[PDB]
Amino acid sequence: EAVVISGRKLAQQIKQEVRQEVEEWVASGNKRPHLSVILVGENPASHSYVLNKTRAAAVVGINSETIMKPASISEEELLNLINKLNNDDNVDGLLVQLPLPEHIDERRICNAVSPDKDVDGFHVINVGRMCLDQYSMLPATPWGVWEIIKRTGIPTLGKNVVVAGRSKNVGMPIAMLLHTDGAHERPGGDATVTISHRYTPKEQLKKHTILADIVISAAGIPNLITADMIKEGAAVIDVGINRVHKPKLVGDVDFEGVRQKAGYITPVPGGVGPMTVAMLMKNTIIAAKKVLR
Amino acid sequence: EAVVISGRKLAQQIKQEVRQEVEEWVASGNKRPHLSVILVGENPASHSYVLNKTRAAAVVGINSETIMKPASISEEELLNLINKLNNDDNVDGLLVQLPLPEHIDERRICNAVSPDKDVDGFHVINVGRMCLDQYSMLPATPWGVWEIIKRTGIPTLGKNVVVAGRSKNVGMPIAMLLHTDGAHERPGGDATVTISHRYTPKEQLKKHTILADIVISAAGIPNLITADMIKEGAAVIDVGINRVPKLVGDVDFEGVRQKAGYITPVPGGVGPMTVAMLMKNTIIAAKKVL
Ligand SMILES: NC(=O)c1ccc[n+]([C@@H]2O[C@H](COP(=O)([O-])OP(=O)(O)OC[C@H]3O[C@@H](n4cnc5c(N)ncnc54)[C@H](O)[C@@H]3O)[C@@H](O)[C@H]2O)c1
Ligand SMILES: NC(=O)c1ccc[n+]([C@@H]2O[C@H](COP(=O)([O-])OP(=O)(O)OC[C@H]3O[C@@H](n4cnc5c(N)ncnc54)[C@H](O)[C@@H]3O)[C@@H](O)[C@H]2O)c1
Ligand SMILES: Cc1c(N2CCN(C)CC2)ccc2c3c(c(=O)oc12)CN(C(=O)c1ccc(NS(C)(=O)=O)c(Cl)c1)CC3
Ligand SMILES: Cc1c(N2CCN(C)CC2)ccc2c3c(c(=O)oc12)CN(C(=O)c1ccc(NS(C)(=O)=O)c(Cl)c1)CC3
Repeated sequence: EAVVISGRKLAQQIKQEVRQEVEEWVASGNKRPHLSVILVGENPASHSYVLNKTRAAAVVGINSETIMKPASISEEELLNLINKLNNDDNVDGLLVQLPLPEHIDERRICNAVSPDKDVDGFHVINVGRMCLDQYSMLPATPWGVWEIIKRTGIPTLGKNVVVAGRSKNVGMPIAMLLHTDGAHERPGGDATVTISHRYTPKEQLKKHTILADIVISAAGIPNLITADMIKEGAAVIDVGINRVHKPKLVGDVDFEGVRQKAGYITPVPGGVGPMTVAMLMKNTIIAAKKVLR
Repeated sequence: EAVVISGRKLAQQIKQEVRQEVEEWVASGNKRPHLSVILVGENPASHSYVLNKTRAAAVVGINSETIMKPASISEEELLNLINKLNNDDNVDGLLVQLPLPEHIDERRICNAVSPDKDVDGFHVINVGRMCLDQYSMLPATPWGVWEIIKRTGIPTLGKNVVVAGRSKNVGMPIAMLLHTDGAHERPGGDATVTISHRYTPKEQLKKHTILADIVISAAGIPNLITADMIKEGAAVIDVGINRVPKLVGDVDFEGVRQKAGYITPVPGGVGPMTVAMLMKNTIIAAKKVL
């Protein structure tokens, strides 16, 4: 039966690294790092996430402020805020919680944030750089996924990976990190990767996962992954966060089933979720160092 | 048995489309599209490709000028050339033949060409936009590969694709187009895509290909793909170009030819498509659509 992986524990380790690196930076006599969050409207979940991020900044000694705005705000105004922040030398990282209200174009907002402060890594230049295997502000969730794999010692070079989901913010970047060259400016995983999505037939998913040393699910579909899909010994990383109904939270994996076949697995809750917030703290210290100028 | 797809004829079809689109465009009173090509040094294969480019441009009614330069050119010079051309409102499309010589940072160069004139689609912004399924100047070989698939009518949505190779110019862009959402601003093929590369073991490659309705091969290895890798009735697209003289694909042509439903030859396959799609991109650039 399968080693469960604590993303809670892993994430706290990473936050320890960041805490130290920030104490170092500051005692060297540099300004304390400052993360600015913009939060629009009242998605409950959005609120929760921003709070996750600001707690985390607190515990690692990063200054934060959430600038909160009414859902009624206009795209043009939001660009104005973002522009103030890009220009404020005190602001190191800057991020816009998502999703934004439908009268606001995300892509244009994401491209508004200065790439050097873009701790979500969603700016088109950061996407370009990442897709060219260049140093970039990597997106927190895919980076977290990669850190779970790397820190658990699960090998990837030569191995087969299947990612369910192909979103630009999660699925695609995971697939990008894992298939790319270990030798490149930003090393990849040298895996053989299969991208599946909402039009992969279930028989086809299974036909691929079955061959996989690593399965990574980011579809938002409970029990999308079940033990008959999963090779014996495989690592299974659960990126999904689904609300089932009192109301709880679950992954795209059949946790109970899958841990019978799998060599490793990540719980939801307590897996990838907290890793996301951890890798965001890493990006903030990186941004404060203007290391990737 | 296996339909051979003529890259020559499809490229010819696309050329005719561009030719007509240029006529209308000039007839509307617009400037004639102009393509500038920079050649550095004397790589024979380079010289050859640049000629195929300017020749294509001439048949479709697009003006070309190749600016050939000594291998010894400084990087600061080339960037100065590029900045001039970027600034010349009569140049619609600019492209730098590859490879450059060792003292030249290719990435600094690709990123120096105006994104709006980047007919090769190699600027980081065009790569980014492509990877977000936005409108972009698509790279010519990948777009060529896609066109061979659409125009031949081979289905992709739901279907299983394997790509051999992961280079930023060919393999990766191909994989991007084929797996992404048909509904996005730049539609993709909604297929299930496996990316393989130099650390995929033959074993693993084969277990993936046998499941593939489309195998696309862009690895630069003679006979990488043999009929036992393929599945009866499957589309096999050979992007490879191997100097063994003679020129051969990644695929074993006569071999695969019997099992494949479709196949593309080398020569006369993807290569001509690349030149066609670049004409498509030059007219787009000229129109300043994006
Ligand atoms: N753990 C984290 O920190 C974190 C961060 C972001 C998102 N998520 C979770 O990951 C999931 C996906 O989020 P997102 O924004 O990346 O995705 P999304 O909602 O934008 O899209 C989900 C993707 O899954 C694909 N998909 C749908 N059905 C599928 C199927 N049957 N098989 C394979 N692929 C299928 C779709 O094609 C799409 O690309 C959600 O549960 C989300 O909450 C988790
Ligand atoms: N038809 C055209 O118009 C056109 C255009 C450009 C390139 N090409 C050809 O495509 C091929 C690839 O060249 P390139 O510049 O795209 O890439 P490249 O030469 O830089 O690298 C080839 C790629 O194949 C991968 N690869 C190597 N061995 C492999 C193996 N055993 N199995 C699977 N993948 C493997 C490598 O990891 C690498 O990503 C060459 O034949 C090249 O001449 C054709
Ligand atoms: C915009 C968005 C999502 N969208 C879903 C629909 N899709 C259409 C777009 C993306 C989906 C997920 C997220 C997430 C975050 C975000 O900031 O935005 C998201 C930030 N996160 C967190 O703060 C977090 C979540 C769960 C945690 N714990 S658990 C319960 O053990 O998993 C912990 Cl500790 C932290 C991760 C998830
Ligand atoms: C820089 C580079 C390559 N490098 C390979 C190593 N890699 C490390 C870098 C890329 C590899 C291939 C190309 C190619 C071109 C280019 O402009 O640059 C390349 C342009 N092309 C052509 O003009 C062409 C080729 C073949 C044709 N016909 S055939 C003989 O039936 O195939 C026809 Cl009609 C046209 C495509 C090939």
